[PDB]
Amino acid sequence: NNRYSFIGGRTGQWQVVKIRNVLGPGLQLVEKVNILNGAVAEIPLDSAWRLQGFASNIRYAIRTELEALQAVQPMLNRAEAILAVLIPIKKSAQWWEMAQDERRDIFERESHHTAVGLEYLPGVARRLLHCRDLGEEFDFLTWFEFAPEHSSAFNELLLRMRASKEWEYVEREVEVWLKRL
Amino acid sequence: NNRYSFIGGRTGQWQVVKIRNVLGPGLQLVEKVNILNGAVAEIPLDSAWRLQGFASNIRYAIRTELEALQAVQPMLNRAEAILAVLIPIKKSAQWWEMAQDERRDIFERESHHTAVGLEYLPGVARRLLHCRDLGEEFDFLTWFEFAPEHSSAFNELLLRMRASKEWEYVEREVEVWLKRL
Ligand code: HEM
Ligand code: HEM
Ligand SMILES: [Cl-]
Ligand SMILES: [Cl-]
Repeated sequence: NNRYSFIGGRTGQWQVVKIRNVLGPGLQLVEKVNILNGAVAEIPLDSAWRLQGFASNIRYAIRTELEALQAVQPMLNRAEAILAVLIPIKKSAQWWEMAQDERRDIFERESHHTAVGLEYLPGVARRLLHCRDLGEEFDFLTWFEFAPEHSSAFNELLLRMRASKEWEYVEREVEVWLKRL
Repeated sequence: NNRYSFIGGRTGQWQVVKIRNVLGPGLQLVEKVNILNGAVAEIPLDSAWRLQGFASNIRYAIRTELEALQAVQPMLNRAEAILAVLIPIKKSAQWWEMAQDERRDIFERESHHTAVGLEYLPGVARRLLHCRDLGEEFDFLTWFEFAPEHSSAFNELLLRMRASKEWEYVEREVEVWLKRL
């Protein structure tokens, strides 16, 4: 199954440490996030919100970037990676109507997304889910996990991404910080 | 709603003229195709199959290409566009694991998909839907409609595309030919 669901409420494998409502309407604070590998139609009881998305193909990265990533990126579920952060993102209509060279140019040529992210590996593990195509309120679910040593660096990465040209198209962002139970 | 459904069976706005099972397991012949702008979970009565897909953002076209397309491409549902073809396509795992530069290059640099397709406009109208990300048996549903004067041309276009480098990655294909009721 390529589909993943995230349920904020009273049960799950993860404890909510905090939520930061960076841009746009926020998400309700909950005790726990429950993560599931499947679609969930039936909104669980005592649950405040459901996010979902799917794992998909590469949209921007070129072969050499892929090779560079594969050489250093960590797997998910390292025993040390007890902190995680879920970050939903929505981009503007003006971004989606742009052609594929335009978007590519803003993503790497101008914003150096891949080159910047590479500096935070192997400390940081990541997964990217897509959800615009499902009718969701957000366009993406981003997932990051790392050992506590790396929390500082991760915060530094967030402030850099948000200073890029790419982030000018971002109209909605929440940080859900988590601790593995 | 970005989601479109196509049910083969005994009702619909389109009459099946023929089905050609070009490559891989085919689709059951039926009398009609019903086309709905939403999901359909409830497998309709006396229906052989259901295909679905969503409209999405541009994946390969650059700005200059988009501009050429917009100069000439016809709208859907022109009075004279009484013939239609629905063509589901699946591409190989080996296609999907390639990077974004690699697929772009096979699609345009080697195959000239857009340049070739542009020679058949404005006779031919088209819609493109994606469905690998939904877990369908096909990766894409393609939709073409035109007046009968353009049938022979459309047939020439199919044979050109299928000789392309792109089409070496196609592992499943069906043409469903239709007539508007
Ligand atoms: C930690 C190191 C990071 C690396 C190595 C990295 C790498 C990448 C790469 C290579 C892609 C492109 C995937 C593709 O071609 O389909 C991507 C996409 C994305 N990344 Fe990152 N990333 C990192 C961190 C982050 C962070 C912190 C955020 C947001 C807070 C983020 C948000 C995104 C988004 C939203 C996309 C999808 C872009 C789109 O389709 O418009 N990434 N990331
Ligand atoms: C009639 C003129 C045609 C034009 C102008 C045309 C144009 C295009 C364009 C510009 C794209 C890229 C969309 C994007 O960047 O997201 C595309 C994708 C596609 N076209 Fe065509 N097309 C034509 C005919 C056909 C035909 C006859 C077929 C199949 C029999 C076909 C199959 C496809 C498929 C499968 C894709 C998606 C490729 C992918 O995302 O991997 N096209 N078409
Ligand atoms: Cl990823
Ligand atoms: Cl289209």
